[PDB]
Amino acid sequence: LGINEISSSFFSLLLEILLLESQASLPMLEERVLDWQSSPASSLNSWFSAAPNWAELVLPALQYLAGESRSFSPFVEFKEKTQQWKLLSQDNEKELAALFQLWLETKD
Amino acid sequence: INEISSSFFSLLLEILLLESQASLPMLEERVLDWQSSPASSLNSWFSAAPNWAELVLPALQYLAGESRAVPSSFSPFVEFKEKTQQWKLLGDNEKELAALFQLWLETKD
Ligand code: NA
Repeated sequence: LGINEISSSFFSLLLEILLLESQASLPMLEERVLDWQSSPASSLNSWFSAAPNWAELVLPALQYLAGESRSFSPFVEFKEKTQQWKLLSQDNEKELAALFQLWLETKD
Repeated sequence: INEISSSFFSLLLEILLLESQASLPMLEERVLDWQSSPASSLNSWFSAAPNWAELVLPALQYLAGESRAVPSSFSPFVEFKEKTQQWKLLGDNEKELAALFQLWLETKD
């Protein structure tokens, strides 16, 4: 997320961090999101107001993106042996945006 | 990493930050290639105009202070040097730029 802090959805934001890291732990993704949400410009994201604390939603977003919610195709996987999240965003943003809204409607 | 920016104004200033200096046709070619990317239409403000590259000059002239629809405490974000024909930034303004962008949208026509 170099240019700026603006992404099409929370889901695309996560997958954009993962494309750059290639692999990443949960604690690292959490810290990246926390730093990201503290930046004044991030509230310019149209979906930023959909939750009060985005860092805390990193795990449940990843699990949904992994297909652990309940034919969807997984965007990420977690490997227990390495404790790393991996990609399995570009051109999928429209789908991710739709899936994000669905998750927001269905999660709580 | 994606073609998403908070406003057309922030998109223009981000292209200037990298580049550091740029000509009008350079900026116009960059915006043309941007708007032709699929990802670009994801910008919430993309549809506020049908052709963004054709608005690069008036946008820059707005951000340069060459337009009267600006607040009293308006400090210009860019300048154009005629001797060089290059646009440059003037040395965390995104929220202000978003608001200024809407001001421009509302007042330009
Ligand atoms: Na962006």
